[PDB]
Amino acid sequence: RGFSRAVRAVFEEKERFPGLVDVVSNLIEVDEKYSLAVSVLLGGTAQNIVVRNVDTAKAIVEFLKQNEAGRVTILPLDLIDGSFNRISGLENERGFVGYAVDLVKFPSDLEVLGGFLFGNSVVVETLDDAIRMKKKYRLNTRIATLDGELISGRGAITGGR
Amino acid sequence: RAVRAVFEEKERFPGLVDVVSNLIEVDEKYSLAVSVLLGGTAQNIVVRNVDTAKAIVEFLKQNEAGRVTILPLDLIDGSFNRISGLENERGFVGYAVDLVKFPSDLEVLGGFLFGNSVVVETLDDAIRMKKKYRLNTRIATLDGELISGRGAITGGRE
Repeated sequence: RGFSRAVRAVFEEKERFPGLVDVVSNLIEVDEKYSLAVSVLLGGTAQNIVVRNVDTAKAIVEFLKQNEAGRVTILPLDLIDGSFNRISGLENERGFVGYAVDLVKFPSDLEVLGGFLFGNSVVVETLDDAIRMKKKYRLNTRIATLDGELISGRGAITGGR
Repeated sequence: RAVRAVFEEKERFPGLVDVVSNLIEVDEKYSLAVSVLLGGTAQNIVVRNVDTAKAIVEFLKQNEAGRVTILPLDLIDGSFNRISGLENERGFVGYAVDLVKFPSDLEVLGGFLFGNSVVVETLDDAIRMKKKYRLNTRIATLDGELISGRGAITGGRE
């Protein structure tokens, strides 16, 4: 565990929840190369709890609400959406590294998560590229730089610790 | 707080405006709902131009004062569309935008910060409703819960 404490409470009573599966960070494999890019791209979702059914999700919510052990985000595989579409041409753009999904691996059946957690979100060399590209294809998608910066699908820029 | 470093040197940044939480008015009633709906964005820095944003990023990167999220009024998108029918749904409370106020010109932010995202009575409602209109929109409950546009459920207490 080492983390969440809200997630911990949830798992150290896993019996109470049938549909339970695992927190994202655990059931995900990311190519060390662009690990940092994916990381910022993920954000808090690295601690999302994946459950099989919504009922178990509500059970957790109600559970935490009682014990007040904190707040969490649950991902019911039966409700979440993993659809997404690539954009023809981005691959030839300058600075273009690749799509999130293509830079991550998920245990066979849990293929959805990729689509869900990322979708068409992309990675690039630098901020300038991200900006310059978001301006072009008026991307409503997310773009993170190898440097660690990020641009929301809506245009919010985050970076530089 | 990295915002502090950014403001306590505000001179370095011309296009600067203000952090969200400051320049926003929310009807105390469903304050909690809006709150979870906002999330970290309550500390987003609103700048006029992108250049100023890049300046801050570069500024923070140097001083290592921490990370922030900047909202260039010249890049952000505040477009959004309501959904016919949701108003007559059960549990339905209202759209985020309608439950918040922004200093005239900064009308964008509402559309940006929220869009069509909605508020409802309870989780059951939210779920039940996301299933119906297969909402790709966000739904928060007066109780404080939330469902991402993609279906991520968040809730709890402290």
